[PDB]
Amino acid sequence: KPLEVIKIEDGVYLHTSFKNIEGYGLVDSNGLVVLDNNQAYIIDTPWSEEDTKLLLSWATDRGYQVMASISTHSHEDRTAGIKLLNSKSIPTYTSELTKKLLAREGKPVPTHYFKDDEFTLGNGLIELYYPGAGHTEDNIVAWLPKSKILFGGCLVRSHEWEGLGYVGDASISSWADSIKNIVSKKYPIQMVVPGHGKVGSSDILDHTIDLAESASN
Repeated sequence: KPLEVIKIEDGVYLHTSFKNIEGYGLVDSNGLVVLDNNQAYIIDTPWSEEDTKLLLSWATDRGYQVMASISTHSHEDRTAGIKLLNSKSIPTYTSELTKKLLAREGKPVPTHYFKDDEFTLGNGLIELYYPGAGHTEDNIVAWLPKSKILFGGCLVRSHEWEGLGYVGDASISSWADSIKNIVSKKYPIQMVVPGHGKVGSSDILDHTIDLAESASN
């Protein structure tokens, strides 16, 4: 079941890839493509090399030049495409921590990484922030100031979920404070895109804090 790419605001597309788990069924994973004229930036690669190449043809068939990708945590749902993008001399970015985790697990690493808790791509198009551990030790978020989209990735949970889900790599203790760190940025959020499931509003944030503060005890 192939990549889907759908418009969700001007110059912002939601890309969704799928995995068929034999005995369970189909799960999905979300990234974004962000356009600035004919320059494209990918937030999270698709979940396979094959879906990443489709995403690459989606962009190049439209006359876009993919300038970069940024992966929001070290796991394969967000990094499967890094080797392929590296093979094509499109710059790949992660936090320094995400880069070091990939290296430790023997995985291809990005060609670029940022050291602070804050980083920007596309001359202000994408603002990246490390709010603290949550779903994973290294999860970051992306704020899109024009469209007022917050890409929360796996650090936020859609309303389809009455539970935080997998927590093996989680800091359950710290996951609520990391969200409150995002709230303190005081972003004018109109939409929140989760790593899995449906797009919602800023409400997705309080909703995740609750699944979190709940699980704390």
